[PDB]
Amino acid sequence: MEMEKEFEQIDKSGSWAAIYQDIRHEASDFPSRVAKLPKNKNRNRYRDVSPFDHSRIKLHQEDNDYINASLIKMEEAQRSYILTQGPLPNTVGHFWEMVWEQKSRGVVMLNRVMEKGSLKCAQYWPQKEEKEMIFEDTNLKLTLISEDIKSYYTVRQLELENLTTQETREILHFHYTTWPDFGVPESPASFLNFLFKVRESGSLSPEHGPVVVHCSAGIGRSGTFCLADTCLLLMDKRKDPSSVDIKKVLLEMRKFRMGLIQTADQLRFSYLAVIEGAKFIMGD
Ligand SMILES: O=C1N[C@@H](c2c(F)cccc2Cl)Nc2ccccc21
Repeated sequence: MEMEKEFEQIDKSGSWAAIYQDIRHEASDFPSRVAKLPKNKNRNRYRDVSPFDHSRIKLHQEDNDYINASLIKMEEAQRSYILTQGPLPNTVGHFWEMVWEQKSRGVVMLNRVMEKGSLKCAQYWPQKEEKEMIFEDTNLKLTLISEDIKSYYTVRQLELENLTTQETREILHFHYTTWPDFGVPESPASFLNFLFKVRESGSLSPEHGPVVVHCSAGIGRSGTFCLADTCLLLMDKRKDPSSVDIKKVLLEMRKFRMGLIQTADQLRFSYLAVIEGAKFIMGD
């Protein structure tokens, strides 16, 4: 069923809450035993948001290999994403260790450091060229190379140096700065513009490690970003683009990380973004 018609049918009936609860009811449930070990309590921002054991990212160290991060592998679309929480004061070094070890080229940030008057994630990147950051626990150095501030997002070049080997790599940080404190954007135009800027950069492409995506918990806005990208790629690839079922793609992604898409308004926004983005993907 063409999703645009399914959309108007749910909207006229006002059943968004009922569709969303059906997804929550059918979603996968797998064990998260490593996340719940007592040694890991200060590595988790939220007690109710954990990575599944089968899909968690492992840090390459013998001490403690744990980070709140999951590998989402979309077999038919041929895309991989790492979804993670906003780093904590004691996990900023783990975060950049993961970026290094997984060979990522991009970090996608969908939140502000402060929202609703509270801290949603650590200030984990340098704000001035001449004041670099050193992470002594993981032996990494991070330098701001340049910034490009626009109305809806900012792009920057970070130089990450492995202090052990003196190798360096250029990481691109894509920061969406205008998602509202409450609800979802009224139009998906600026969110789709942002997604096409990440794509055009090569960060989502198979010659690199998976893109690292985060918000505060790494499930809501983060969920929206990877669902919209995967749905538009499947509409490009298949003979019948109207076969793409957004609810079935979301349940496949929820086999790899719990809770992706946190509200009925985020589900509706995801439909809107895919419907509007398809009017480029189908030749315009
Ligand atoms: O939009 C982009 N801007 C640049 C950029 C910066 F990130 C920071 C400062 C100046 C510039 Cl010029 N970097 C990019 C890399 C790949 C794709 C897109 C972009």
